[PDB]
Amino acid sequence: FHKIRNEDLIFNESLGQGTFTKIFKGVRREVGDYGQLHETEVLLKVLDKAHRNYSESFFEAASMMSKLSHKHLVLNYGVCVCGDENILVQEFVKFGSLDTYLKKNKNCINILWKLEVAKQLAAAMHFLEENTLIHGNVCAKNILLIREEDRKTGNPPFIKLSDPGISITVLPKDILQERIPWVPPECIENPKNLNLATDKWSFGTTLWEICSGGDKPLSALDSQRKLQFYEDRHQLPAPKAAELANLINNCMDYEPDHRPSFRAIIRDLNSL
Ligand SMILES: CN1C(=O)c2sccc2N(C)c2nc(Nc3ccc(S(N)(=O)=O)cc3)ncc21
Repeated sequence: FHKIRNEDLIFNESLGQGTFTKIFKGVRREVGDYGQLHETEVLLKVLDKAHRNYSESFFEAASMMSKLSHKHLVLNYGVCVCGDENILVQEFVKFGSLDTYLKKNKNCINILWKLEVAKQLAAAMHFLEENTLIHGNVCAKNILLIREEDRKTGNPPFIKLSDPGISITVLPKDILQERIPWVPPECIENPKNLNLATDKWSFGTTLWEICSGGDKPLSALDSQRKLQFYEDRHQLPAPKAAELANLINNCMDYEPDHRPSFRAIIRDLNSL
């Protein structure tokens, strides 16, 4: 990673939290192209000091995204570890996380918008699959909206997939159960069962989020009931706008070997 000086970073408003992390908007003073000074908006992810033991995992996640370059992957500017702090410095995406955006804009997000955003996420996951890189935490909160749909231009929305945060392979089991149904059944059984097929399951759950106006599947169920949901081999209910329901269910296959490749997922999406 590129090491960024603390003096060059300015923390501003809190933009929420991740697992064991606080997220902030920030400003980075930098020498840009042609040597001109800029103040660039950045996103700052701070690992909680009480959870500093996850430092490695915390950075590994983002490191995984940094070794590949792709239009649908969020950019990492680097890290600030000068001091007790563990700071990750990423690009600031203007319109924030997709789950929030889907909630706030639900009244005017239609089927074509959902299909375009699903195609983009599928394309990003296909890039990862082709590179045999496991994301491990595909969810609508980890999708960021770079630009909104502009029907006057014909411009579609454009999304980027963010880093997965601290790996489910090292997280406490109660946090893993709270993350049902994003975390696949096999990973509840064994978190070290982290595979490429994991991302197909989680992509299905994310599609459900995208089609459900930002609702959280199974949120009414506590941890015991989410566990039982997997034990009883249930599927999520079809969204009211059910045009993606079969794809959601084909991705959320309890048999990981039977989950479709992202090429087949993309061919389905195009067929819709
Ligand atoms: C880089 N990045 C992330 O990795 C993740 S992963 C899960 C959440 C994020 N976050 C917080 C982000 N929010 C943003 N920009 C942004 C813009 C507007 C708003 S809002 N809804 O307050 O107006 C929030 C975040 N830009 C980028 C991110």
